[PDB]
Amino acid sequence: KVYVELQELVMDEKNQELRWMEAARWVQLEENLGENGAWGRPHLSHLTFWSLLELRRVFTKGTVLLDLQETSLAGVANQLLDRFIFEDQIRPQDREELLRALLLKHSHAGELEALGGVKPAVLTRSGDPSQPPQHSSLETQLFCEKIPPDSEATLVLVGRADFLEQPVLGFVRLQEAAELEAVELPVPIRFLFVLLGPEAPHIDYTQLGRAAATLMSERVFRIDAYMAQSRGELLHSLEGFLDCSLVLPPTDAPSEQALLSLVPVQRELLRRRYQ
Amino acid sequence: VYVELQELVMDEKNQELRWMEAARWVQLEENLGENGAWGRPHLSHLTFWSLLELRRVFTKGTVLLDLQETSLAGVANQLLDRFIFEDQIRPQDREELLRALLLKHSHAGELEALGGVKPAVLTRPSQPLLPQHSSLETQLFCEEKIPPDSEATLVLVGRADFLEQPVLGFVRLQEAAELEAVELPVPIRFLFVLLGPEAPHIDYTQLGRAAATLMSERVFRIDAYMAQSRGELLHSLEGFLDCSLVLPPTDAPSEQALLSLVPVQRELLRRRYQSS
Repeated sequence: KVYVELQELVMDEKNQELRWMEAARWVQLEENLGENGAWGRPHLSHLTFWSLLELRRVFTKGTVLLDLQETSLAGVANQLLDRFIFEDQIRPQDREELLRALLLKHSHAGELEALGGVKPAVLTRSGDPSQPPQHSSLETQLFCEKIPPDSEATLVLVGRADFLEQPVLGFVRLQEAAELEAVELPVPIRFLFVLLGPEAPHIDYTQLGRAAATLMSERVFRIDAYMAQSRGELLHSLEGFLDCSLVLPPTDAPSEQALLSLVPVQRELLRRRYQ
Repeated sequence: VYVELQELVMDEKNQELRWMEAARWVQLEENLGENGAWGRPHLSHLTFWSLLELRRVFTKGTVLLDLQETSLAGVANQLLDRFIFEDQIRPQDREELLRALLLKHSHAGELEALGGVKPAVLTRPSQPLLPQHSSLETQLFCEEKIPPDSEATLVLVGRADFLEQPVLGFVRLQEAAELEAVELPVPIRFLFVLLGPEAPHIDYTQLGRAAATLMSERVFRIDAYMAQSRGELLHSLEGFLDCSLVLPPTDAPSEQALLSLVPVQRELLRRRYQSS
């Protein structure tokens, strides 16, 4: 009952340009964008164990900007990068190339079949492509091959950069919701998630993005994200989300049975609601 | 195979600390009801925190492979010595931990001959100062024959407030051996020992359940027979985690929604079967 959009830092095949490309979206359910521009089928958001483990880790020393007075992505990006520098998340020498990347064009599904299309990219110099973990995403293989007014949006940006010493998370709640060039839907953006980092074990940045987006699509954390006045309160809410997360280990069982075994366990997990 | 989870508890009649059966695995999980019947068999679901903590303690776990012992007393002495060797516990902690590991091991049949059993902590007994209880599995599911071998895994979980950190001990015996801990005439091959103090996000019962569920999973069991280092056990655990599905809290639980996850569950299981 809100809108979340995940975009990934990529290179197209026609022009070899770096750009942000829509990869998945959330309203009631999750939809994933197929290789050639078509939306896969809606599905419940399942998460990998590693993505929640890493999300919690980067959130713990996350850079948070609450009630930020900006109305442009450029304004937000300048503020976020300054706060990243202030908290020793990135080095001042990294600022100009990250700013460049954050101000790259944001493309969408409609533009994908008019591109080559899109391939995974990594930042190295300024700002040229590299791609040095799972060539086709699980959601893409399996699912490819409702929004009223206000109705505010969450934009999740995920990008790889090898010159960064560590993966960083920026979380932004804008003072006033604002339409940005980044999102095509005329839906004002309230939240921004920025996840940047180098290649590392058990860090799939697409899945890290899916976890952040799924988190913002869940009603109780989203509410807490509106009320939060510190990083500490965001983390406490993330811990409640995890408190009420259920893990299904690999089990040799009838698939529809196994998944339906999760209902009375889950139903008991959710009260007094999550937390 | 057979996996049995036992918890360190105190009874109400004699007030002695003892090990009490809490759950068992024969491909599926059964949990021991308040007194003193087994609940219905069910697929093992796990809490996120229990796996996060299991991985953490396994990563620096104390491992004894092809351990030439055939008694619980023998294993416990070797394990505690190796716990100390790896700075997991302090030598001053050794004697009360040894005392506890050799306490009586009770089973389903004797539980109603006690007053009632509550979780206990080793000191120097006290009750958990942090807010835990009462297990989800007992509430939901509480309201045994395999030949030839069929070797058993015994999982022991205990709280001790003087330990500075939670520890995991993993033991594979050289030769399968009938002991004293487990009631079923089934030879024990593997031992899991999980000991530690109270900590946020550590439910030791759930940690025990995660260890047992992992031992009930066929690919890890194979890797556990072949492993020649901790590293090989960990590689199997990471694969187990790679193929785990996490179901987050949803405001609108829908069974139609869960069935969208069917090819995910199956594909995750497919990936697990392709690994070594």
